[PDB]
Amino acid sequence: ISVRGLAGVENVTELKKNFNRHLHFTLVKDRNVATPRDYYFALAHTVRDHLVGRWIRTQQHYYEKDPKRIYYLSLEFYMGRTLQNTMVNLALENACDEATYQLGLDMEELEEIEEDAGLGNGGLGRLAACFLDSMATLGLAAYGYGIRYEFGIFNQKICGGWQMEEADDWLRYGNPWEKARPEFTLPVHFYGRVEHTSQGAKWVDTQVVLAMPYDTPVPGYRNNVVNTMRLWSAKAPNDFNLKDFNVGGYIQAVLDRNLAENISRVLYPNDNFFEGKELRLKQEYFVVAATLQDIIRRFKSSKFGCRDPVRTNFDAFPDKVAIQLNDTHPSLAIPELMRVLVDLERLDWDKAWEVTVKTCAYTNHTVIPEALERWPVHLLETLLPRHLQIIYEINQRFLNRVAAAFPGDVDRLRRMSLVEEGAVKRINMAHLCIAGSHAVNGVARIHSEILKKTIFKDFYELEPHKFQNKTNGITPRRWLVLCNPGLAEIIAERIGEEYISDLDQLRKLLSYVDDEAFIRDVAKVKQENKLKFAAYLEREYKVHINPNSLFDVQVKRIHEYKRQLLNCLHVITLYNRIKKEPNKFVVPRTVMIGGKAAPGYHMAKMIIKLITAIGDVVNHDPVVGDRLRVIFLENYRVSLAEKVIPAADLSEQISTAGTEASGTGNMKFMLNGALTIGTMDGANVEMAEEAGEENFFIFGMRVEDVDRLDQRGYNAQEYYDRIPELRQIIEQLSSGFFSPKQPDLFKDIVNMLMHHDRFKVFADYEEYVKCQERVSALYKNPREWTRMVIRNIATSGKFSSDRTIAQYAREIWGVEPSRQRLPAPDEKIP
Amino acid sequence: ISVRGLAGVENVTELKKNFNRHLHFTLVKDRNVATPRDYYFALAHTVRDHLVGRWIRTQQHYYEKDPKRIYYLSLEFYMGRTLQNTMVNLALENACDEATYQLGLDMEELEEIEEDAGLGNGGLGRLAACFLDSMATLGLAAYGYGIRYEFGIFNQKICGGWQMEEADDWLRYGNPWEKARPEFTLPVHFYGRVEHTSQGAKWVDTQVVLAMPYDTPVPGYRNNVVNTMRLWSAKAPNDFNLKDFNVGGYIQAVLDRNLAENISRVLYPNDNFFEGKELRLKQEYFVVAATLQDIIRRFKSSKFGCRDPVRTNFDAFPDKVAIQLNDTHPSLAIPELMRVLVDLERLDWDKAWEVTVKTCAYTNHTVIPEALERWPVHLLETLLPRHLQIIYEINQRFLNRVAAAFPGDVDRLRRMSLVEEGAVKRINMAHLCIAGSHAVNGVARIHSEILKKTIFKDFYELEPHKFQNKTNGITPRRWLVLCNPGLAEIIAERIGEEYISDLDQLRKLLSYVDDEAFIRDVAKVKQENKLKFAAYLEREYKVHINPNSLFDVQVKRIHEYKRQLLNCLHVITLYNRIKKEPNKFVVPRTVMIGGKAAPGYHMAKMIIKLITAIGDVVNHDPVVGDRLRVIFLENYRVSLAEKVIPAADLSEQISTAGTEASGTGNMKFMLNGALTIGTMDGANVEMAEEAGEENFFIFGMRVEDVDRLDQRGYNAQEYYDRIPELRQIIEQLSSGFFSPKQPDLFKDIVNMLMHHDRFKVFADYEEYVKCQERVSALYKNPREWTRMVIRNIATSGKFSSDRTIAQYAREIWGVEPSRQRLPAPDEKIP
Ligand SMILES: O=C1N[C@@]2(O[C@H](CO)[C@@H](O)[C@H](O)[C@H]2O)C(=O)N1O
Ligand SMILES: O=C1N[C@@]2(O[C@H](CO)[C@@H](O)[C@H](O)[C@H]2O)C(=O)N1O
Ligand SMILES: *Cc1c(COP(=O)(O)O)cnc(C)c1O
Ligand SMILES: *Cc1c(COP(=O)(O)O)cnc(C)c1O
Repeated sequence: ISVRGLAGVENVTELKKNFNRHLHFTLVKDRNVATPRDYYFALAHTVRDHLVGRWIRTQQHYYEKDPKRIYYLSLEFYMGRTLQNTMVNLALENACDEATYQLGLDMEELEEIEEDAGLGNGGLGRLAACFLDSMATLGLAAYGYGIRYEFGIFNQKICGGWQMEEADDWLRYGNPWEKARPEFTLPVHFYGRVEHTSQGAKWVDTQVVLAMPYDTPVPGYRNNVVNTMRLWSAKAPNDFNLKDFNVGGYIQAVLDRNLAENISRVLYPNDNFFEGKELRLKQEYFVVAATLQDIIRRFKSSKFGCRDPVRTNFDAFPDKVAIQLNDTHPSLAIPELMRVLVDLERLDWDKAWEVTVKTCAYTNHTVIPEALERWPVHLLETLLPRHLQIIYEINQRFLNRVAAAFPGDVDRLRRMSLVEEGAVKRINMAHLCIAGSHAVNGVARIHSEILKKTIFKDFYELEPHKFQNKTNGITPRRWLVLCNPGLAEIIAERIGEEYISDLDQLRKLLSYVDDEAFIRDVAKVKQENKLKFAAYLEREYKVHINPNSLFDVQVKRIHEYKRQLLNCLHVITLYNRIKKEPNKFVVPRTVMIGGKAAPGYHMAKMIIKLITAIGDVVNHDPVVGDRLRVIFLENYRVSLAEKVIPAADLSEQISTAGTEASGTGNMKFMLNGALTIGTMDGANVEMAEEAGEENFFIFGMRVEDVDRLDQRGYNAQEYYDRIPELRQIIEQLSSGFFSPKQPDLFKDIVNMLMHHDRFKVFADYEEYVKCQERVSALYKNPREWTRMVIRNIATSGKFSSDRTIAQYAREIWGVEPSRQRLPAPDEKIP
Repeated sequence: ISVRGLAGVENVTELKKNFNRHLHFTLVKDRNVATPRDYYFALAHTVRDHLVGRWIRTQQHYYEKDPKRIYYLSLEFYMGRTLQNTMVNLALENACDEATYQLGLDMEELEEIEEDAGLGNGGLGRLAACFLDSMATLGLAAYGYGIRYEFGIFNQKICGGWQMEEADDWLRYGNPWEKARPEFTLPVHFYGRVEHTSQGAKWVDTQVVLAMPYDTPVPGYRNNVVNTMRLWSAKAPNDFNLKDFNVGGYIQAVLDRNLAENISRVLYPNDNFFEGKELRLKQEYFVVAATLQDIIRRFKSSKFGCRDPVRTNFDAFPDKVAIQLNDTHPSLAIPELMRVLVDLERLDWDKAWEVTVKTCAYTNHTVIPEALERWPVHLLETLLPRHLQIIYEINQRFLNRVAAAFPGDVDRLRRMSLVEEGAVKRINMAHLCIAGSHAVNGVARIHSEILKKTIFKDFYELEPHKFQNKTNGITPRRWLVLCNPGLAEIIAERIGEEYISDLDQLRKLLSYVDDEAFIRDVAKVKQENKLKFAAYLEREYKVHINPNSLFDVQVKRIHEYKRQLLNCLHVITLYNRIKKEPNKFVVPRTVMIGGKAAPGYHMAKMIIKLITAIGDVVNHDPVVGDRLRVIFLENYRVSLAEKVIPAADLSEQISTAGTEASGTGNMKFMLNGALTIGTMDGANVEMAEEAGEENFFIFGMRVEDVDRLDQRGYNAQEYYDRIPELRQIIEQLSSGFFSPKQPDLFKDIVNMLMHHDRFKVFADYEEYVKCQERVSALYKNPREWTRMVIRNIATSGKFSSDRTIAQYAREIWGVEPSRQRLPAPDEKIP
């Protein structure tokens, strides 16, 4: 059937009875009233059963051996569905497929019922998920720590061409994967004030919110290792949240508990944008405060909570603990770690600081200013008074270090301050992370360099040793084996299976680049993938597409810097050219654009309306026929990504050079047999460098060109004046060609494009369509297109998160990865 | 060990492995980190396993045979713990005891970990629970329908002698008994307006709240029948509760979902008191609207949703459905049933009314005015506009019936109206229930008569056939076998086990009234029970009592009509007499008073402070010694009741004649070997009538005496003037003898007692202490005290809820009870 494992005689039989056990005893249903949803759950529970055994021994193991522990703090974990992934990592896919078949059910139909764990916005959240999978696969004693939002990223609905947001009640029917651990609930404080008494400061008169942990298992790939992802939930204490007496109402007191519990209610839907709301800050401290207590508790036990030097010496803390900050969201972990060490454990400042810096590491994910976290002091002042005092003290000492290194450099001092003066004083979380971490890293080579040359230049001059790079990657398991079993099979037919946990081995495929059979096969799976997607489209969304056309897709969050608008201009151009010479042949294309716009991002929501507007015109023009279709992919999410990417021919990664930190969707497309048209931005540079620029469609300004243009000054009018095709499009928008009933509907877009384009869309227009012509040319030559594909796929190895994690492990955490199978799952009950 | 069933070889082995299965796979724990709470859950899950098989066949059975269905609507279901009760009804107690013993655990210690299902205030809620157990035991196709509050009755804490309320988070660690059924979620409407168009009225522009059902199994006693208790939970729709666009904030929209979900958040803590809050009304319509849709759906399927006359003829509705209204809380079911039938199904008014009246039955639970539900019209007008129109129409037609029966009786007309004029117009829910039901019943003979003679006299004259009586009862399973296995064993040793489901058989114990062995045994278990309780007291609450003294206990909600105050006066009297003649012998007593006071009931909270105040003085007077102890039983609840009642010697049921509808605690004490001192009120009358007045300690005014006194006019001063002992107590309170630091602390109590005692406490004082002397006299003669006990126990049979339910079944529902064992639980998987 494929290499989804063995469909053993004994195990298929075993699976079936357990499926029935759960349908009866767990779901309390009988075959006569069970619905597909019930069947999905019976299975989920049956599969979940197979990894609890391993989960328990893994955790027990780490307790015995006591290795250095890795704590990945992130406010986002974009997990997606987990049924299939679990079957794959446990080599259960074929057995389950067989068993469910014998039970008369279609496993695939059941998998579609699982809701997505959308506790993330996009790239940042998904990276965290891929990392977790890789850390488990590499045998690291790692724990993912986050917030268990009851409402993840909103579900996107397109009404009249507009995006409509609606709550994502992913827990409505329950989550068979998590395990509530109410017995490990911890308290978290807010507000209050600071008392300075005799021997130390005291954080007093605080409001308490409880943090209840929920554990979700993270299985490594076929190595019997199952790590843990701990998500915190906010719960109100039953005392003060009722006990603070003297009139108000008993009923009201109980109803008001949903005020402390609102902390973990919903994820903020912003991608690459900072919103200074109190609720957000509360979420940030919540996950940090709770997690740290859990980290220290585990440390106090270790082998110190037995003997060792005997005396809670936190000197070995950094030798046993490593906490990675996914962006600045969990930045409060630094001043919080100090608070505990200094205020509670009573360590001297300097000893505490040394420990803190040695255990903390920060990862930066963007360079755009509006995404940078700068919290107003009055907020920190009210909500976390002691933390503010600690930050000021950290700042004081840090600046003193600077002054001593650059005597007289007074401007440098204000520039590096963690505190920003002005309208309102703010705290620059990024400066905080750099100062309190022993390593700061970028997510792509170019991005990392930009940090050193630009944004954090002063910091780099002060401590050049801190700065590193760790190019992002993706998991070959979910992003290849899971979503594209067809391609994975033919690859395995030639080079084996060892590449799933050693993607570098894909290079061996280079020697089949001229293989007639392979070329035919690679081309076959892609054709099958396009047919399956074209079907899914009519199934769930309804209104036909042509599977023979070039599948041109751009899927990622909607942003001005991602330039979906640039993609739009090309589409309209294609349309106009066809309308000019109707009977001229052109390579058919189905351009698919999908992504979510943050609710408050007006421009982004305007662009979505534009895309659908274009499709309304283009898709109903009889002269165009099936040569050009414009489709907006609704509710783009992980599960949807697993469907389009494998069916894509052309991957669009066209951000303005220097704005996309790295990108990961690009990597997903490269590994699944799609060719990339893009700019020298983020990881695109390393991808082309890996596959050879001849096998990539690069175009547009490089970073330097962008800067040159900024010195000069960007004037869009020039481009409007010198390019008729471009002018023609702008006037079409301006006159309502795409919005008849509302002629001025797109005035904001035009106005912006002509007068305030921060991302110079026009500057890359010419080189973009020219480049687009080159890909159409190559598509006309199937054999050569496929050979170029084989060059990309065979060379994507470097982009596996296993590589990235191995680097973090060695160069930052100080731990050695291991592909050693944990001693089976075997029963055991001590 | 006892008759808690057989500890079979095969089953104890089977139990143990399943216990382990759950500890591992369900709880995801290993023996090395498992805590008592974990062990309790492993067991709970293991036990729950044994009744899902029976649960499924029971429900399937009712689907095949299609009998008349009984729907018990109540806003309260005071369930308590359910582990032990389930073991008892399934004959699993000894096997589980053995198995857990072999696993090295103390079952009793684990049972104490289970949280109480406190979804009730007191008597009314507990009755519902006992009924459910009896309906299952009698093989009725009955369903308990209610609200799944996430916060039940508050947990009571005594701080400085005062009651402190704190949220009862009973779901904190989960509820292993319930089964969420999100797939059966129903919509419920609120607000909106009424459109009258061509063919009918339409309820429009309503706000929607979803109702999610949760099923809890209700096992009959050893008959393999497992009925269902369906509790609704409020859930917000994800559309409009987000989709009603045009600014407000996406985050705020999501946080605001906890506004529609507040409906099922908390139970109103009022007992015998009406609070006209909108939230309460919302809870009432919520449970009614959801339940009815479920009732009709089930009906539409029946055997009509196949063939029959073919044409949704609701003529057979009453032959297939019976809905019992537990008090007026679910009264909206009447106008709602009409709404559906008339508005949606399109039946003519008269046909709809005939059906409604024929399927609805109302049970009244109190006669005090402040407990009567009278909803302001402006509230119904805003929240349920169509229902108001229906009520007015029901009223119109009803009054027309009255006018026709009593021509010219204009005062009768305004008296019987469902609508009450005055300050604000109100709707008398009680009048509504009488008019729309085919039967109205009281809960005790005297209470039922009072309804006919007083409160509902006019209604009785109009339709004398509607009025009946159904004396309350309690379940012998939980209230005897479960809480007093010792007494149950010795009874079974002589007369067998058939009495557990046929309590009348207890009469056979009369012939052992002179049996020397029995007398010794009955006396022995009571001594063991008192020793166990005296221990529990020092264990969990700490501060000693004497197990040789008379256990004088009064446990029930705190009310002015229950007269805990009268009990207080006696206690102080005993104290004063001892202080007068220290070296005179008196029968030692431990008087225990416990109960919860509604948060807003100032007087009730004042009485609690008084009780503790008395104990502070009495319990620390060296001259008193161990002859007199005053203890306030904290957080009285079902689980606590199961501990005190079996250890009680004297049961206090001293309400003012005519105020306690029936009472059930009284019955609990009678069946557990305690003697009763009380007034001729509620079921007390029937109890003494059953055991013979010579075996009861009756005292005080009868109902007639109370009325005579009211004609005359009640003046407390008289009693104050003629009784020195009484005067002495009042002046002690007035001068701060019991409240040194705050001398005027009890001025409200004294003031009330002297000037506004609605329950004439003073009027029964003399006869009460005199009577109390008689019980002390009898306690001095162990042999005779025990013989009188045997007379009570042997004669309590009539007070089993099996008797009550059998009467409801035959005289109201039109169904025949059956003690037929359902065809085993045996596997089966069709
Ligand atoms: O704030 C960010 N930064 C992002 O991080 C991702 C993972 O590092 C990068 O691949 C992406 O290029 C960057 O924009 C991202 O997707 N979001 O939301
Ligand atoms: O409103 C009432 N009515 C009550 O109903 C119980 C069950 O019918 C009766 O036994 C009790 O006497 C009556 O007060 C009760 O306990 N509450 O709260
Ligand atoms: C991988 C992924 C992303 C990131 O895409 P980029 O192209 O790097 O912005 C965002 N959303 C989903 C659902 C993804 O799977
Ligand atoms: C039985 C019971 C009641 C009712 O007691 P009465 O004496 O009838 O008022 C109230 N609370 C609990 C916990 C009970 O078990």
